[PDB]
Amino acid sequence: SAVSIPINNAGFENPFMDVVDDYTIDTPPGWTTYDPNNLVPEKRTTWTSNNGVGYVGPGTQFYNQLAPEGRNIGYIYLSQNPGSGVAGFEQCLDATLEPDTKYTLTVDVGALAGTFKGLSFAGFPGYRVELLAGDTVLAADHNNLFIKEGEFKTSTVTYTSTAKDLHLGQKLGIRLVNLLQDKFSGLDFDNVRLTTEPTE
Amino acid sequence: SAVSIPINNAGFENPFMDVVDDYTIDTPPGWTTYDPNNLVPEKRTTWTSNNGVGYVGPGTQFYNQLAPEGRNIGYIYLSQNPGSGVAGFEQCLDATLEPDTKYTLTVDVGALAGTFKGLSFAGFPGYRVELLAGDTVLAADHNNLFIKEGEFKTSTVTYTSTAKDLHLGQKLGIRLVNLLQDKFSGLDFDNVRLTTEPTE
Ligand SMILES: NC(=[NH2+])NCCC[C@@H]1NC(=O)[C@H]2CCCN2C1=O
Ligand SMILES: NC(=[NH2+])NCCC[C@@H]1NC(=O)[C@H]2CCCN2C1=O
Ligand SMILES: [Ca+2]
Ligand SMILES: [Ca+2]
Repeated sequence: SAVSIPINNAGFENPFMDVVDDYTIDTPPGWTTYDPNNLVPEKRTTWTSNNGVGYVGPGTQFYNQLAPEGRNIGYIYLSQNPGSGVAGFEQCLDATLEPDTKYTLTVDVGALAGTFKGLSFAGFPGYRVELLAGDTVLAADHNNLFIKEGEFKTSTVTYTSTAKDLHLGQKLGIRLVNLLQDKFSGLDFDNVRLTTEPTE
Repeated sequence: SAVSIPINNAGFENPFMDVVDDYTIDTPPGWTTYDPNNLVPEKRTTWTSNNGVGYVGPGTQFYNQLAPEGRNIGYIYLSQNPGSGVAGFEQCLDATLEPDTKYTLTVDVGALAGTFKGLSFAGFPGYRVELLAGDTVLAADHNNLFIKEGEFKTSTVTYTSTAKDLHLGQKLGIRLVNLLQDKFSGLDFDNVRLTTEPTE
């Protein structure tokens, strides 16, 4: 009975990656970089704040599972110290907020395990998954799931509109946010899904 | 196995109210007014932004149930227009963040039903329930439950610490927030509970 709203590059499968544990450092297509505190440079480099896709496939050295979906995850890595701000992915949809409708936003959240060239992947920065109408956060899961090194869990965000919602007709949106509340301050997302169902 | 952390005036039962549907307009004891955008006047009046307790007992004209707990609920009413900011209740606890511990914060959220002297109680401003360590929001439920006129639902907020959490030893805190994202822009809370359990 719930209808899916299509999401562009919903599984971070674009771009295609050939080598397990390789990654990009440029915003994945379908998404924009959400960067209210100007943490992410326009000219991207490894080992500085960035986002992109990572190939989590057979033989990965940094996870205890494959990607939740397909080959790739999407990641946001912030090198600034905890407390410096929040950043992540945003996607504004063509779909608009409808009255007497329940929205269900689901996304898998994970993080690296282990260490790399002296940088520990122990610890987690906190995540927030947001459903938007216009620039309003209708509903969000601020860090309620415990995200273990190298593993993913599914976040569920729900919003129910009324017949007189202030935000009716505004574009729906999704944000996937690195809260930078601790280190290691990289975070992964995959398999974004959004459904709509009329209320009874 | 989960241990309760005591909360002062956890059910907004203080002060005691004699008459059903009567209310106070002063901060309930045990709590402070969270008011980052300076919406709430120090000199309180009815029909302006305020908070207090309300007696939701037999014969109430504005609910479809009694208070979730005891006689009273705690409310936050904001008369400013949607988008003006957020405000609510805060309580900072003596308890501090411990390592390898799961925290479970539960609170009932509700709102008035009907109308009063020309002001409609239709609509809802959005809620957020926050668990803090120091000034950090560890975990929050931003408006995931649909809160029907005159009824309450239970919000659950969870956080799991690590052995190296940045915020270990900082005071735990609770915020109960009116998001002022729509009107009618009054919101109720009751029956605040916080438990701790060691992780396996
Ligand atoms: N292949 C993956 N699953 N993820 C790639 C993560 C890349 C991300 N950005 C970087 O520049 C590297 C530097 C070291 C840690 N990194 C990160 O955490
Ligand atoms: N008795 C209750 N359950 N709630 C009392 C709510 C009081 C709160 N504050 C006020 O000043 C009144 C003005 C009209 C609407 N009010 C509100 O919503
Ligand atoms: Ca994927
Ligand atoms: Ca009570």
